[PDB]
Amino acid sequence: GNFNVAHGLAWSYYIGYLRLILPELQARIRTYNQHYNNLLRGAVSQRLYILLPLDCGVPDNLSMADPNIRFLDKLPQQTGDRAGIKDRVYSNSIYELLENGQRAGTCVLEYATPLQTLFAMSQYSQAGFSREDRLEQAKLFCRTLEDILADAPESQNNCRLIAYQEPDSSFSLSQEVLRHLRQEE
Amino acid sequence: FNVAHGLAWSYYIGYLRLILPELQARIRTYNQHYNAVSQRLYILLPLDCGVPDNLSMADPNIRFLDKLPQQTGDRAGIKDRVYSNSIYELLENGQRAGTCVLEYATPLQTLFAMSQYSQAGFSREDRLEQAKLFCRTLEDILADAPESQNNCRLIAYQEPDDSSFSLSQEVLRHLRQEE
Ligand SMILES: Nc1nc2c(ncn2[C@@H]2O[C@@H]3COP(=O)(O)O[C@H]4[C@@H](O)[C@H](n5cc(-c6ccc(-c7ccccc7)cc6)c6c(N)ncnc65)O[C@@H]4COP(=O)(O)O[C@@H]2[C@@H]3O)c(=O)[nH]1
Repeated sequence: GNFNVAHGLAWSYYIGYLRLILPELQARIRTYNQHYNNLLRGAVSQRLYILLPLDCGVPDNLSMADPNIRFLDKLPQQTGDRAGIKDRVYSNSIYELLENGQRAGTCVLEYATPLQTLFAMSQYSQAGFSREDRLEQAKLFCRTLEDILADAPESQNNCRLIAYQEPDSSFSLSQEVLRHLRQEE
Repeated sequence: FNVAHGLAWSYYIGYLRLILPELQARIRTYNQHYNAVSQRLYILLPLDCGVPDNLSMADPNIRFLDKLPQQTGDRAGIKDRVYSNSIYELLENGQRAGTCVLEYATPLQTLFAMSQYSQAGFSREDRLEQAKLFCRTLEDILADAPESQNNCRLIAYQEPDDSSFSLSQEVLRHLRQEE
């Protein structure tokens, strides 16, 4: 039950998003860094950072949560004709991570959108899922996504999953991403 | 408590509930002096999960006419995330017989891809059952969201090398019945 739901969303996240964008991402980041960002310490990192809040709380504005996360720019758009929709575009947003009034990191950052479906399905009676089902579904989504990416040809050190339990006044989202960014080289 | 339920709720929560409230107004912004499209989104639900990215590949009598004005929304850390819809003309005897906003349900293409990947654990018999569950679940969601139900028509069909079936003729039947 909680397995089959998470399993389906994780695969849909891969087939309809990650497998299509991850192959070209490093070229899009490289082009951006070469032409638009000649800051020797302000380079966009080479990986998509995907935020997996395990409570499934996904704000549509990622900057609002944390004064130390500021929207910088959009990467160059990627467009595809998909199921009779001409030029279905994929956009990715670059964010500035601030630490002690200084820029500490710059990366392509987003939430995993499917967690918003797990939240909704816990809220609507017709879906038939409790809040304890949603936590199990969030965990199994993360584990299934990690398992897909481990054997995926399009995952070439170009994707990092960031999972955390904090929904909070003692939690810094910028600090959470900065710890992952700094661990890599 | 299955794959189709998650795909159905994702289709509603992540697409239909956000574009259908604005669709009729986007039409107007297309319906200009030089521009007779119906004000409903036509969603094709092929149970075989055979979803061509180009609708003209399925039936040569469906031809791309134009894109409707792009819808943008800030979504889950992505600002200016665009939602795009295509207008198609339906030919009858080489001449336009109808125009509508037409597309396949994208999640059925995921069920198809999932049936191709060994790691997904999904047989071809599992895919048909989940295709059917996807359609049934989406319909029950929209039957409790009439703000969305009056703005889209769901067309679920099974195509057994069956030359007796014309997708253009089937959509034209629904368009003329509506009117
Ligand atoms: N982060 C990011 N995730 C993406 C993007 N694409 C796709 N996924 C995610 O990959 C999984 C599989 O995608 P599918 O294609 O299989 O199923 C879709 C499709 O049927 C229909 N649908 C959805 C969109 C759409 C989806 C997400 C975004 C978005 C953009 C930025 C941040 C957050 C979300 C924008 C649009 C869509 C569209 N723009 N035009 C026509 N139809 C569409 O609704 C279904 C559920 O959508 P979902 O729950 O939002 O997220 C989907 C889904 O979880 C992307 O560009 N960005």
